[PDB]
Amino acid sequence: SSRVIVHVDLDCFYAQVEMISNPELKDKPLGVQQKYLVVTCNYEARKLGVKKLMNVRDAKEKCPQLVLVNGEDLTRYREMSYKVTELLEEFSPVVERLGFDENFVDLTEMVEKRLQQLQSDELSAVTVSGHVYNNQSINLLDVLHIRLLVGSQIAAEMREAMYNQLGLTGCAGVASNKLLAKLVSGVFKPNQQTVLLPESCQHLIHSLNHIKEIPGIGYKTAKCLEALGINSVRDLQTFSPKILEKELGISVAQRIQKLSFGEDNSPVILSGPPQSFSEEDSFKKCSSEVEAKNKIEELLASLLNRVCQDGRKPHTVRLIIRRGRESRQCPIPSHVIQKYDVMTPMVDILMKLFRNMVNVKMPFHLTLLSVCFCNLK
DNA sequence: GGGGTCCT
DNA sequence: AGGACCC
Ligand SMILES: Nc1ccn([C@H]2C[C@H](O)[C@@H](COP(=O)(O)OP(=O)(O)OP(=O)(O)O)O2)c(=O)n1
Ligand SMILES: [Mg+2]
Ligand SMILES: [Mg+2]
Ligand SMILES: [Mg+2]
Repeated sequence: SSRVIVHVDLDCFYAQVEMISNPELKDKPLGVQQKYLVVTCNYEARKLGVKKLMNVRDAKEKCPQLVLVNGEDLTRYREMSYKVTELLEEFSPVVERLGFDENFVDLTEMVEKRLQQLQSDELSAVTVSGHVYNNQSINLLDVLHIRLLVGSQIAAEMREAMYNQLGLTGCAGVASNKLLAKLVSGVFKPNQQTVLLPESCQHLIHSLNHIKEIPGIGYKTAKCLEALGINSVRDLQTFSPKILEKELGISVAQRIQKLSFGEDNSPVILSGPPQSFSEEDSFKKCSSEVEAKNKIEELLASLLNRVCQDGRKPHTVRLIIRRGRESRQCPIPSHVIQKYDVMTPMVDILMKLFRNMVNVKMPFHLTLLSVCFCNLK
């Protein structure tokens, strides 16, 4: 059966939140700073040369009058992240999150109802909100076109609600699966929406240049295909299956080629509460158990705060180390789930993990350490 | 780089 | 426990 999915994408997320936080930035070109970088920035400041994920030095050299705020505390950001998700769940319960500023909702059932309450008379009255991709002419006699136009209206409603109620602007993409919804949502930015009719499905996939532009084909898989002389969507569309299956495995091969055609049958998953929490830290060198201890203490500190709130409790903790990652994990003892000291017993366990994984007696060098709580009940 | 999902 | 993807 034919679905109707909507993808929602918040214009420069962290950027938006900062302004909404300190109005005294609305007028001013702005970049959120993570360490030495500018990971996002408002559109006002995009005009002056700035680009996502750019070096802060080059930044000001590109825009002397560039404000800077710190988005190394992702705390303000995820409150909004979930306010957005909750706002949308009120529409349809099934809402899939992707990162902090992206949402998928399945509108198929909500659309059928709107129509199953639409007098056969006013059927021609149905119209579109936002852009129709490739300016493709509407065909109202084609039920599929009808179910998608409604789709656009709900999206327009959702985008207005986000704005009126949360003050956030965003883009929307309405198509027949998550893949196309995602791709069509960025055709018109910022703060605008685009819908995709099926007859223009092939135009959209071919508009893509590098093969790694399709959601799902990431770093590894690209280099795999780039090696095979596969660079375009048509290259991939036309490549031999069997050779791909041999080279990528039947699981991947089958899926990612379907993707080259714009076929995606994966469902909108309900995300609900966060399955896990974590804090990260990378760096040039770390050759001591003791300073590992210091880091491991900090991270532990930061986590205990969210892990605190939430509600439900974590029943497993893990340790991750980059020297290519590797991890260890074990249940947290029953008496530990109890909040009045909790630190020292934790670092004790963590160190135990950090020692069976590493040979301390000998020299060692990590560029990254993480701590993760999960298995929440 | 710095969170989080899922497949296996 | 590790590997891939997403942002
Ligand atoms: N590898 C990455 C990718 C992005 N981000 C951060 C910066 C963004 O604020 C947020 C989501 O990235 P997006 O691709 O969604 O960018 P925006 O929605 O912020 O920008 P745009 O206005 O161009 O859509 O996550 C990050 O830290 N690490
Ligand atoms: Mg995005
Ligand atoms: Mg966006
Ligand atoms: Mg990709």
